[PDB]
Amino acid sequence: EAAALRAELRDLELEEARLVQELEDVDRNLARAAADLQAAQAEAAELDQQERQHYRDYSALKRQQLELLDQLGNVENQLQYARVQRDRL
Amino acid sequence: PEAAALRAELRDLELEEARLVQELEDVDRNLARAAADLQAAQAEAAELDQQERQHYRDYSALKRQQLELLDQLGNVENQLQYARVQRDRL
Repeated sequence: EAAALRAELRDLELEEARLVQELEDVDRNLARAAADLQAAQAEAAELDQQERQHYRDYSALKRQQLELLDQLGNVENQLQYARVQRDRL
Repeated sequence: PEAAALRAELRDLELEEARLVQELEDVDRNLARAAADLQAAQAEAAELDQQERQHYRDYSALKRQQLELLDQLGNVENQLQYARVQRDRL
């Protein structure tokens, strides 16, 4: 009568076998989710790169534009001086 | 008189200023275009961030689930270990 212990062992052993099985399902499900995340992450790095390229292009072009505004400001100065002198006549 | 040299310096300056205006027009077009390219890539990334977080949620949920199931399995293992001792004692 001390082998109800046997039945207890059987029950526990199947409970474990059932968990193991479920764990197998969650594992291959976890693999599929991690691959989808990994892919999106890579896509995100890529986008970061495109963004950087467009921003750096803008910064560069901005540099050009500030210089050109300096040059233009100077020509405007010389235009102002020459037209004052001209009017002096 | 001197006013011939002036009318000429004015012609030259008006010519240079004009040219720079052109250069500036070109630079500003490429600028507005680059900013727009940027805005588009930032919108595309935003959409991508949304998807990325959804996949992260799914992955987290699976992960939580797996630790859940491993815990349970460890609780059953605690039981099986006890019965195995009580059993081996006979």
